[PDB]
Amino acid sequence: SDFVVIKALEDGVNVIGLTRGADTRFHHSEKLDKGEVLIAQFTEHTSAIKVRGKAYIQTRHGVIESEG
Amino acid sequence: SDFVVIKALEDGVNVIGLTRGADTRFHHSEKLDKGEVLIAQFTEHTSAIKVRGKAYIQTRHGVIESEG
Amino acid sequence: SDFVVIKALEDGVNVIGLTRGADTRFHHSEKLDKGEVLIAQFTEHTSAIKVRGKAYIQTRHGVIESEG
Amino acid sequence: SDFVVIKALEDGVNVIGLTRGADTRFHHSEKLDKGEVLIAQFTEHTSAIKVRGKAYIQTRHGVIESE
Amino acid sequence: SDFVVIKALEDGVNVIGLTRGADTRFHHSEKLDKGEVLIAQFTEHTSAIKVRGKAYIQTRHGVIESEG
Amino acid sequence: NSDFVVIKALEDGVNVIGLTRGADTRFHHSEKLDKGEVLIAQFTEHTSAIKVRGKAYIQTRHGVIESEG
Amino acid sequence: SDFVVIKALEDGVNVIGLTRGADTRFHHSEKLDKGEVLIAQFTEHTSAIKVRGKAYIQTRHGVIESEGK
Amino acid sequence: SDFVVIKALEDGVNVIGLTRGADTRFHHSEKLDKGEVLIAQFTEHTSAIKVRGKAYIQTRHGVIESEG
Amino acid sequence: SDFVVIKALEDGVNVIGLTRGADTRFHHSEKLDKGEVLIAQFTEHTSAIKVRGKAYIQTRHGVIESEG
Amino acid sequence: NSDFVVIKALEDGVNVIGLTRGADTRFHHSEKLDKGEVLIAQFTEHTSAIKVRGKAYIQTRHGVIESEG
Amino acid sequence: SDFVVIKALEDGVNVIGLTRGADTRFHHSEKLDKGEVLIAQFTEHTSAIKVRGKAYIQTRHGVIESEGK
Ligand SMILES: N[C@@H](Cc1c[nH]c2ccccc12)C(=O)O
Ligand SMILES: N[C@@H](Cc1c[nH]c2ccccc12)C(=O)O
Ligand SMILES: N[C@@H](Cc1c[nH]c2ccccc12)C(=O)O
Ligand SMILES: N[C@@H](Cc1c[nH]c2ccccc12)C(=O)O
Ligand SMILES: N[C@@H](Cc1c[nH]c2ccccc12)C(=O)O
Ligand SMILES: N[C@@H](Cc1c[nH]c2ccccc12)C(=O)O
Ligand SMILES: N[C@@H](Cc1c[nH]c2ccccc12)C(=O)O
Ligand SMILES: N[C@@H](Cc1c[nH]c2ccccc12)C(=O)O
Ligand SMILES: N[C@@H](Cc1c[nH]c2ccccc12)C(=O)O
Ligand SMILES: N[C@@H](Cc1c[nH]c2ccccc12)C(=O)O
Ligand SMILES: N[C@@H](Cc1c[nH]c2ccccc12)C(=O)O
Repeated sequence: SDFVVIKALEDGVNVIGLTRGADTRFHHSEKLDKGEVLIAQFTEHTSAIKVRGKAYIQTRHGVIESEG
Repeated sequence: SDFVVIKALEDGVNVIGLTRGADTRFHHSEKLDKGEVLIAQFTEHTSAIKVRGKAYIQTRHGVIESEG
Repeated sequence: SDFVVIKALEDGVNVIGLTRGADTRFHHSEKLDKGEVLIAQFTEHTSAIKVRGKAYIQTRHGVIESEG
Repeated sequence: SDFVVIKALEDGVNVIGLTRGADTRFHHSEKLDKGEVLIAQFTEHTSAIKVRGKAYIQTRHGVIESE
Repeated sequence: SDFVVIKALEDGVNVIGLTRGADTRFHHSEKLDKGEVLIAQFTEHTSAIKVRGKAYIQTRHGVIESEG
Repeated sequence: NSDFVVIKALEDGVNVIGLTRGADTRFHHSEKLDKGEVLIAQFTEHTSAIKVRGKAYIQTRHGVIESEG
Repeated sequence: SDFVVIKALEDGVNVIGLTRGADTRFHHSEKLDKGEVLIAQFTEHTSAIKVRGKAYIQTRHGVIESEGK
Repeated sequence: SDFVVIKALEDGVNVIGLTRGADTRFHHSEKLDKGEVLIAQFTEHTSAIKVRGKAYIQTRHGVIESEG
Repeated sequence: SDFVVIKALEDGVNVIGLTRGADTRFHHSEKLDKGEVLIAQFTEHTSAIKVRGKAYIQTRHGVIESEG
Repeated sequence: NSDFVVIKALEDGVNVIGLTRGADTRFHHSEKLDKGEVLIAQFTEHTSAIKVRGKAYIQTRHGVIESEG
Repeated sequence: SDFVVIKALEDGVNVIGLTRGADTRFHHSEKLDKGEVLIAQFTEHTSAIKVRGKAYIQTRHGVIESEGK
């Protein structure tokens, strides 16, 4: 099952899980401060992930960067 | 399952999930502001995804860009 | 399961799902306006897809372009 | 399951599906006009696909052209 | 299942399916006229395929040509 | 889903011979190809080895090999 | 199942496993000192991993480096 | 399931199938004359194959030659 | 199932297996003298492996080196 | 569908020794090869390790290696 | 299932199997003299392998060398 790597490039970046299922709402928001790395799978509970704030992101499709 | 990465290049980009099944309709519209990134799977509820607004998109098939 | 990416290059492009099974008919036609992207799986209900109108298409086999 | 991409290069192209099973006959013919693209899987009901008319075809084994 | 692409380079090409099982005989011949393409799988009923007449053939192991 | 071999006869009377799967090994079928005909043949529940006699151009997943009559 | 490699680049690095399921919280924090390597899988109990402190990290998607506060 | 290609480079090349199971002995020898090719699988009955005589051999690990 | 190779670059390298499950603690420590190699899998009982001491390490993601 | 090794004897009297799978480990068979013969041998229900003694050229999925007598 | 190749570069190399499961102990030590090759799988009974003595080692991650005593 795949995962995504998120490195925060400033304080207060939010990595947000969206619920798997008929319903789509947030469920959890993990706060990363500058320099922290989160490596997060898709799961039974999470089928979409949003990143808000400035971060360096790696997936199986390559690098992408979110901007705050 | 496969997933798509979508980076909003302007405010109010919509990532819309179409229902899996005999019937096809929108079940969910996720609004991304400029710079946000959504990493979204195909799932039991979502078998097609439509992007409206300017965005940079990655899929297993490479890059493509939606335009406003 | 495989998917196809379709970017509408003009207004009114139609992405048409054909039914899986002994019977073959159109069960849905999704209209895309210019610059909209649809990423669409093969599914239990859809075993062939037809694109009509000017579009840029990616699949596992590479890029192809439909014309209006 | 694998699929074929067909792009019609002229009007009137036929993409014809052949029945899986002990017997072989055509169960559907989809007409493509010039510039339309069909992407079609092999399925429970279709184990062979015939293309008639001028089209650009892609499969996992690369490009081929019908005339 | 694997499949073979046969493009007929003259009229009257025959693509012949041989029965799966302890018995081997031809169960079907699909006749192709010049420039027709047939994309044919191996199946519960067809474990060998013979081509007669001039054709350009593609398989997973590359291109081969048959000559009449 | 099994592997397959492509055989192109380079002369008349080429034989593609199927050997039986199981405890018993014997020839169960011999397919005659004449010059320029092609046979694409799988390994199967009944065929676990394939013998080619006569001049033929053969492709497997391991590459090209040629049999000589 | 996938795993991540983490090499601590200073003392006191924490590799934090987050619980799998509807609930998200830290269930374990593994402390690494300078020079030590942890190779950790995703598991039934850990579906996200956070790294705090300076570390050199490899995953299937390539190298990334965490930086400490 | 894997297979070995054997091309006899002289008469009387012997391709020898060894029994799968707790016991090991030969259960079949298939002789090849010069220029004949044998493509043989590993099977429920054959878990090791010995080639005697001069032969050109392909396996998934490359080419090897037996010397007779 | 994945494995790591550990080559000890000095005496007393410590390869530490952490228990798989809701709880985390070490369940085994295998010490290596200089020049010894351990090739160890992820298993039902081990889901994380820590290396202490100077070692040359190979995994599917490339070479890494622990320092004592 | 297991892996297999290719052993080509470079001298007479090479031994390809199968070791028993399971809790116990012992030689269950030594196949003797003479110079120039090739054995292609799988891992199986009964054989989980293979020892080669004598001079031989060996291929496995990780490359070529040579045993010496 | 994966395997490792070990070629002894001196007499008396040991290839040691560690038990799979909750208990970890050596259950077998295979002695190789110089020039002999052992190709050994991971198994229901062995989930880690230690090599002691000078040996040339191939795995799916490439070449490694153990250095003797
Ligand atoms: N308990 C959460 C942990 C998690 C994994 N991926 C995430 C991405 C975003 C937020 C939380 C998560 C889950 O299993 O789904
Ligand atoms: N709850 C939705 C979440 C989702 C995943 N991918 C999406 C794409 C678009 C809109 C919503 C989604 C689902 O499980 O299907
Ligand atoms: N409800 C449809 C949605 C769909 C997927 N791919 C499509 C292609 C064309 C039209 C509709 C679709 C289905 O699950 O099949
Ligand atoms: N109902 C048909 C649709 C179809 C798929 N691929 C085709 C190729 C040709 C004709 C029809 C089709 C099926 O599932 O088999
Ligand atoms: N009804 C036949 C159709 C077929 C598939 N592949 C073929 C190759 C040759 C001739 C016929 C076929 C079958 O399912 O087997
Ligand atoms: N009836 C035979 C047909 C066959 C497949 N591959 C072959 C190779 C050689 C001879 C016959 C065959 C079978 O299913 O096994
Ligand atoms: N007992 C934990 C061990 C572990 C694996 N990967 C981790 C990452 C971080 C923290 C602990 C772990 C588990 O099986 O999940
Ligand atoms: N009946 C034998 C045929 C065979 C396959 N591969 C071989 C190699 C050598 C000798 C015989 C064979 C089997 O199924 O096992
Ligand atoms: N009867 C043995 C044959 C065998 C396979 N590979 C071997 C390696 C060495 C010795 C014998 C063998 C087995 O099935 O296991
Ligand atoms: N009987 C042992 C044989 C073995 C395989 N690989 C090993 C590695 C080291 C020592 C013994 C072995 C087992 O099946 O596990
Ligand atoms: N009995 C342990 C052996 C082991 C495998 N990999 C390890 C890594 C570290 C320590 C012990 C091990 C197990 O099967 O899990």
